[PDB]
Amino acid sequence: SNRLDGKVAIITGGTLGIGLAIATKFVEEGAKVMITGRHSDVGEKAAKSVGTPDQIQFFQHDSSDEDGWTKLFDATEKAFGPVSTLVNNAGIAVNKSVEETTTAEWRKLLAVNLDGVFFGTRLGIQRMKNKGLGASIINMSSIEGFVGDPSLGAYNASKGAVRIMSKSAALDCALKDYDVRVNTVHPGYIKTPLVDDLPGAEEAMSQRTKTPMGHIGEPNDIAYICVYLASNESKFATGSEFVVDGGYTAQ
Amino acid sequence: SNRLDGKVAIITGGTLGIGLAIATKFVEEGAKVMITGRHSDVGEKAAKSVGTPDQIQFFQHDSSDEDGWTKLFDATEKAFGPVSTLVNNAGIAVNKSVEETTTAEWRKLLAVNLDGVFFGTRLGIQRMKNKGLGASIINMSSIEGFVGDPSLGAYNASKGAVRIMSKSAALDCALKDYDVRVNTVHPGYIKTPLVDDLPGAEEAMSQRTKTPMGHIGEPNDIAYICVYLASNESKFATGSEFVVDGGYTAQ
Amino acid sequence: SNRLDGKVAIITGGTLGIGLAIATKFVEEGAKVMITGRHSDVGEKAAKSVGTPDQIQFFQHDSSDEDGWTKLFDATEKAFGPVSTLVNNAGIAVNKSVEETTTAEWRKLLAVNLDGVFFGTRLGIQRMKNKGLGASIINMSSIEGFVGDPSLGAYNASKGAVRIMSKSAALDCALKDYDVRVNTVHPGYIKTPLVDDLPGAEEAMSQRTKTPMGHIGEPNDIAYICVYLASNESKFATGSEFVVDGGYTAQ
Amino acid sequence: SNRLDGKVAIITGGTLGIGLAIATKFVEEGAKVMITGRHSDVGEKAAKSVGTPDQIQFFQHDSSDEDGWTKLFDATEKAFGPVSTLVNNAGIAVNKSVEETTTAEWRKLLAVNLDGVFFGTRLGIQRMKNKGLGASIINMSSIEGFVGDPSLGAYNASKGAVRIMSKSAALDCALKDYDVRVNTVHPGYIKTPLVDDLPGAEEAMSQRTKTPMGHIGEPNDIAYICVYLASNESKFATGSEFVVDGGYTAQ
Ligand SMILES: [Mg+2]
Ligand SMILES: [Mg+2]
Repeated sequence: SNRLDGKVAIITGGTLGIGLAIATKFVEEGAKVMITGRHSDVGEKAAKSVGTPDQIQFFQHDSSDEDGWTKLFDATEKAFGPVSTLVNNAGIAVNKSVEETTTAEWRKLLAVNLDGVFFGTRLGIQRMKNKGLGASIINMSSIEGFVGDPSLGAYNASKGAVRIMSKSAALDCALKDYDVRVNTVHPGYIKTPLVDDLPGAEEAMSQRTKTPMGHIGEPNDIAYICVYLASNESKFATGSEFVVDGGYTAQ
Repeated sequence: SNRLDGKVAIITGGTLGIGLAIATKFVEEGAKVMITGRHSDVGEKAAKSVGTPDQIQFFQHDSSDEDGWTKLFDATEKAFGPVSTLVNNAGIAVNKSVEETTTAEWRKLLAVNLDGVFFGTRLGIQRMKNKGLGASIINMSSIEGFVGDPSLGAYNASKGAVRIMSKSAALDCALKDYDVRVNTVHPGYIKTPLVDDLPGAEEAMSQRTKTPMGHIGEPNDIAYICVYLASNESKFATGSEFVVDGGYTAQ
Repeated sequence: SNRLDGKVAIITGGTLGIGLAIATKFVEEGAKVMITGRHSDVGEKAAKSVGTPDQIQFFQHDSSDEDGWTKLFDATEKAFGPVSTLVNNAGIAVNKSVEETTTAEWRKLLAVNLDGVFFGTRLGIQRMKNKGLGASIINMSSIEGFVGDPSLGAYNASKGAVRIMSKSAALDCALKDYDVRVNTVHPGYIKTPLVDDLPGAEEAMSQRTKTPMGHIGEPNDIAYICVYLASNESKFATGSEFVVDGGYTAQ
Repeated sequence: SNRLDGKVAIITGGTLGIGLAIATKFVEEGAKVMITGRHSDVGEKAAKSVGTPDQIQFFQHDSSDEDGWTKLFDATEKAFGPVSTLVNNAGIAVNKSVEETTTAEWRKLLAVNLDGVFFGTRLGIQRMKNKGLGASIINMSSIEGFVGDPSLGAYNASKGAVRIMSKSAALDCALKDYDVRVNTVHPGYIKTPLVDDLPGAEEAMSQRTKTPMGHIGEPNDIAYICVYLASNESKFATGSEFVVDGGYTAQ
C-alpha cells in the first residue's frame, strides 16, 4: 500500500488479462490509472470493476495509431495531472514460422508490437522528462525477446526489437538527466483467458521441458514486478531486463 | 509493510552496508532476521540498532566455514523457527588483474565468494525444501558477473560462477517441486562506507562512461529488490538475474 | 582456399565496405557470388575488380523491395545454380535518439534493416531447404543488437529484432531437418569509407572507454567469420551470435 | 592449410576426444603443438598418430598442478620456440545437483576446471605478452556456462566462472596492448568416446527438446572454431563467447 502514491499511469491493453492485473495493483498502491483498449463496452466495465473515475478511467485506443497517442496523453493529463508512468503492454501474436509469415501478418504484428511501443516511448520521454516525476516507462517484452520459438517468428522479431530499443532510450534519458527510466519486463507463459480458450495449451506450456516449475504463471506475477518498476524503489534501475518465467530461460 | 510476514531470513554479512540495509527493510516488512558478520561488537550493535531480539539477532560467522553454516541454521531455527529465506551477501574483493593475482589471493577470494555461496545454497536447499515455506535463496552476484573488469579478475570469476550455479539450483528445485526458488541480484556501484574510505572512488564510478546516470546507488536500492525476491510476490521467478546498476550494463 | 567450394552466395550491399570484403574472400575460397547494390556503375566495377562473370556478378537491388528479392534469387540461380548461402548485409543508420526519431526515419530504417532481412530470410529458407546444399543464412546484426546507444534508437531496434528473429528461423529449420542454418554476426566498429568521410569518428570510436583495443577493425575482420559460417566447418552452429568487436561488449 | 603457420600451441587434455581433434587440425594448418594428458602411454601414441616430433609432442601434466604449468611452458619453448597459443581444454564433470554435491567433489572439480584454467591463463599472459606473436588464449567453457542443468551444479559453477574471468583477462590484455587475445568456446553436446561408453546418453542428448538439430556434434565441430580463434583471422575478436551447440541455447 502507498507504494505508488502520486503516480499517474497509462497502461495500454489494460482492459483484460495481464494489463488489467497491473492496473488493479497500481490502483491498490495509490496510483491514478488510465487503461486503454479497443472496445468501449469492455473498457468501461473493466475500469468500474477496479475503482471510481477519480482512481481509474478508460480511453479507447489502438497502440498502432500515432495520432491517438497524443490524444491519449492529453486525455490523461486532463483527468489526473502530469503522467509519470507508462506501461506499454498491448500486443498481439501470430502463430507462424518466419517461413510461413505473410507480409501482411508481418506488418500488422509490427504495427502493434513495435511501432506502438516506439510511439508510446517517444512521446512518454517528451512529456515526462524534466518534471521531477520519478518517471518510468515499462516496456513489455517477453521470454520471446531472449530465445527463439519456431512458430513465433514475427513476435520474436518484435520482442527482440523492444528489448534493445529500450536500452537506447534508457541511456539517452540517463545521460541527459531527464528523470525518466526505461526497463523491459519479460513474462514467460501466463494463464490468461486467451490461453483458456485454447484446449491443451496450458498443459503443453506446463511440460517440464518448457516451464521447469511444471505450471504456468498468473497475471499478478507480472503485476507485482511492474509495481516495483513504477515505484521509486527502483530509482537506480534503468536499461535492464526483468524476467518472470518459472525457469523457462534458465535451461 | 507486511510484505514478508512469517518469513525467517538469514543474511550473511548483514552488519554493514548493503547487508544491513537488506536486514533493515526485511524487519520493516515483517520478517524475522539473523544477520552474520565476523566481529561480535559490530554485529550486536547492528542488530540492536534495527530492532529487538524477537525481530533480529546476530550470529558470528565466516561464510567460508562449512561447519559454521550448520550451527548458523540450527541457531536461527532455535530463535525464530524454520528458515524460509537466505540472502548470500557476504563477499570480498581483491583489486588485481588475472595476470597479477597470487594463488593465495585467488583461493581466499573464492573461499568466501564462491565456496561460501555454495555451502549456504546447498544447506538452504536441504533445510528449506518441502516445507511449504515459499522459500527463496537470493545469491548476490554483481554487474561483474556479466562483464569483465581488467582489475577484478578473481572477483569476476566468483561472480560469474555464482550466476550460473544459481541457475542449476533453481532448476533442480523447480523440477523436484521443492518450493525453493533461487535467483541472483546484480548490483552496479553502490555507495557504502568502504567506497567512502577511498578518495576519488565515487567520482570515478560516477563518470558517464561507467554509470550513465552520473551517480552511484545506495544500499536501499539493493534492499528493495531483495524484498521482492524474498516475498511471495515473486513466486513465479526462479533462475533469473535482477540487475540494478544505473545503466552500467546497458551500454 | 577451397573452404567454400561449390557454394553459391548472395551478399546484399556487397559493392562496398564490409560486403565487398566478404564477397572478395568468398570468391578466394571457391564460392560463386552475386553482390547487390543500388548503383549499377559502382556494382559492375566492384564485381570486375574481384573476378570474372563465372565467379562473381552484380544485381541491382534494394533489400526493402520484396518483389525484387524473387528476381534476385531467380537471377542468381540462372547464373550459378542453386543458392546455398545468403549474407543479409545491407543496412542503413540514422543518428538520432528514440526521442528525436521521426516516424519517416523510423519506417525507412526498418524497411531496409528489418523488413529486408525478413524478406531475404523467408525466401532463403523456401529456396534452400531440403536440397542437401549445406545451406547457411548469415544475418548481419551489430554490437548494437546487444547494447544500447543513446543516438542509435531505431538502429538498436532493428538489430535487436534481427538477433532474435534469426533464432526463430534457426530453430524451425533445425527441427524440420531443412539443412539450413541461421546465425548472426555482430561487428563492433569497423573502418569503412563512410567512417573515413566523418572527421573525428575513428578517434572517438578508438577511445579505450569504447573499444578496449584502442583501434577499430577492418572489413576483413568480418569477412573471415563469414567464411567460417558459410562453410561446412560450422555445420553444428545455428541460432548463435558471433561477436567481433575488439572488446566493446566485454566491459 | 597454412592458417596457423608459425604458431606454437599448447592444448591441455589433448590426447583424446575434442582436444585431440583440435591438435590434429592445428598441425594440419601449420602449427607446432604440445598436447598434455595424465597417462604417457596414451599421450605418446596420440602424438605419433598425428605427426612427427618436429610437429607435435606430448607432456605429462595435470592442469590442477600449478608448478607443472611452469615446466610445461619451459618444455614447449625448448621444443618449438615461444608459445603463441594456449587452449585450456582439460576438464572433468560430476553428475550431481548442487544439493547432492560433496565438498570433496566440489573442490576436485574446481581444481581442474577453474584453478587449472586460471593457472594457465595467468602464466600464458605473462609468457606471451609483448612478443608480437599474435597470441591467443582459448578457454573452453560450455553451453553449461550460459544455462543451468539440474545435475551439473559444480560444472555449471566452473564454466560460468571461466566465461567471465576470461573477459577480465581479455580487457586487461587489450588495454595494455599486450598482443594477447582471450575468448571462450562453448560446445553443446559432442560425441566423444566417453559418451559412447554411456548407453542411452547420445539418444537423450539428441532429443529435439535438448538439441534442436536432433543429433549431437563431433570433435571437428569444435576444432574448426578453435583454428579460427588461434589464427590471425580473428585479430579483432577478444572477450567474446563462441557457441557451437546445434541450437541448444537458442530455445
Ligand atoms: Mg533454453
Ligand atoms: Mg558494456
